[PDB]
Amino acid sequence: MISLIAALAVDRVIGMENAMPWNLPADLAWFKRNTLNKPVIMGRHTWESIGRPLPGRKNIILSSQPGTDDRVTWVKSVDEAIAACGDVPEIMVIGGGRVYEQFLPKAQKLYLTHIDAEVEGDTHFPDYEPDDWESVFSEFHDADAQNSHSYCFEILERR
Ligand SMILES: NC(=O)c1ccc[n+]([C@@H]2O[C@H](COP(=O)([O-])OP(=O)(O)OC[C@H]3O[C@@H](n4cnc5c(N)ncnc54)[C@H](OP(=O)(O)O)[C@@H]3O)[C@@H](O)[C@H]2O)c1
Ligand SMILES: Nc1nc(=O)c2nc(CNc3ccc(C(=O)N[C@@H](CCC(=O)O)C(=O)O)cc3)cnc2[nH]1
Ligand SMILES: [Mn+2]
Ligand SMILES: [Mn+2]
Ligand SMILES: [Mn+2]
Repeated sequence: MISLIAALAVDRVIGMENAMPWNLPADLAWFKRNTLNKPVIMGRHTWESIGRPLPGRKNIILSSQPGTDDRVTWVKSVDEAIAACGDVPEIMVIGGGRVYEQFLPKAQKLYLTHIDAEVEGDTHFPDYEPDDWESVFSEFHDADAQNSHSYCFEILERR
């Protein structure tokens, strides 16, 4: 099973200048809980944005050019990325925009955080047909001293 996980601001913005400008510790905690002990697939730009391997996860990087760091696994195509994960129950695709576009048609589950924040971005989550997805979990949270925006955790499963 392939799943995508992402945090979306207003208008499906996911990034600006290869960064995420907001800071929501509760969402990063949700990301860690849902990805720990699973393989994570990311594109090269997202690898450079994170800046280090994510501990406790098999890190697989998509790039057309040779890898430059043997602490992670480098692959050259979508099919190779999936194969490098082996026989696991759930593969997590962690972005960015171009990678999400390629894996969306193959995904059975979306873990989405909807952040009530307006930011001027250059990267968006793919348009996804709402009729194809059933919401099986949603949990709203108001802003607090640690999290400066309200946010909604949602899990969607392909119908
Ligand atoms: N809010 C969120 O949830 C979230 C999550 C992830 C990322 N982001 C943000 O998203 C932005 C990065 O997204 P992005 O769309 O620019 O880039 P990306 O999807 O991270 O990376 C694209 C790169 O991945 C490689 N790639 C992708 N598909 C490939 C394929 N089929 N075969 C081989 N290589 C492939 C290419 O690398 P080469 O050029 O080396 O071939 C391509 O240039 C940043 O702003 C980041 O902060 C946000
Ligand atoms: N829900 C969600 N939120 C995000 O912010 C997110 N970000 C990315 C891409 N960017 C990043 C940037 C940093 C870390 C990171 O350092 N995560 C730590 C959290 C611990 C911490 O730094 O507070 C990790 O161990 O996973 C992960 C992804 C991909 N999927 C996401 N999914
Ligand atoms: Mn091929
Ligand atoms: Mn197999
Ligand atoms: Mn806000």
